[PDB]
Amino acid sequence: MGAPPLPPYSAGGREVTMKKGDILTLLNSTNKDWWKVEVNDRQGFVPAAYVKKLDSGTGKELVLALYDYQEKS
Repeated sequence: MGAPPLPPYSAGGREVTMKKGDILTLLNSTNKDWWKVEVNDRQGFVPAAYVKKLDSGTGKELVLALYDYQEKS
């Protein structure tokens, strides 16, 4: 809890629910605000500002969520 404000623009499509401490499979990071990952067998784009890559020394490209977020339109 206690995450920053969302960006002005938006990717434009379907997203994926993320929870604080969840490991989402990084797919695309072309954007510095929206990162496309896969969680709960679902692919979508989430705000990187809410999550944070996890590379302590494993090699695999995985990112951990910092703040809980849920799709809302």
